[PDB]
Amino acid sequence: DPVPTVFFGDSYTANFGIAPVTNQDSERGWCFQAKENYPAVATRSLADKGITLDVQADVSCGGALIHHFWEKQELPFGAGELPPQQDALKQDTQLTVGSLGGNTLGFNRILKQCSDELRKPSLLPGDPVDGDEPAAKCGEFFGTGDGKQWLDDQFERVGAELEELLDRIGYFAPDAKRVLVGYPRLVPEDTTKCLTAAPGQTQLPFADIPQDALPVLDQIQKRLNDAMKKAAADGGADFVDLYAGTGANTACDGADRGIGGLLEDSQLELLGTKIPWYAHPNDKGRDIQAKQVADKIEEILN
Repeated sequence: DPVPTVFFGDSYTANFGIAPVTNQDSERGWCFQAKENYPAVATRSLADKGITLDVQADVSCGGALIHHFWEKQELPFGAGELPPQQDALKQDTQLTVGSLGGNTLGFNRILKQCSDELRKPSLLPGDPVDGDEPAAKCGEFFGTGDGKQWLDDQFERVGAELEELLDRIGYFAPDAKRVLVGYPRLVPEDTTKCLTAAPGQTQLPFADIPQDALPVLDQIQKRLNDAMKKAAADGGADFVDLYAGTGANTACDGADRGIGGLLEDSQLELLGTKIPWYAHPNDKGRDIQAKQVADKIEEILN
């Protein structure tokens, strides 16, 4: 029995950094949606356990904010405007899975704030929150400064928009089981580990980000995780808590790492260049994602 499914989301579903990309040569090339993202791999796995997903659309795309679910996404450099992701839903859609949220909080703006290196031209969307405040001071800015209230404002828009995401799904695909996928843990409980470069790497997991800012960044990820859990519980959705189980598969777990480093090379080649991971899941991280999601779908379909 086919289970009509829609995959949606941001760079953590599109799996920015994994190549080859789908639609290489068309407008959606700028989505940086790998051919083998967690949705692709989860369908495979499930198929050989006998769960047959009839995938109707996989509209995840890098840089998607929560409201891109209901608004047009503008791709970089004039590629175009993509239709709202909600448009992929059908009345007969029975399963919807994706990760939306990090870009509404502006986890990218928090990384760029904490790093001068990230403040120079890159393929990571966003602007520092306080661009005059200095990179090196970022763990103060967010903990005691202006950043600290900025965060409570971002977190309030997040809570409101996730509820709205969940209600629009409910509205267009009334029979759909909703699966909100969480983000993998970026920084480990023991930050000392980030002080080493990963076997074979020359740059540190988080480049120039002050070591002191490292535990704040995790605090903020935890938070976003609790916001996503809540939103799902209150909205009738299921949640895949990737954060709780990637505690030893962070960006700082050397060779067991499931997050490529900030400046580490991804598999993405633009002219004759590798594009950095920018802290997105790597191959290992993508298999965890796949495994955990496939796990959860299986559970829910039984």
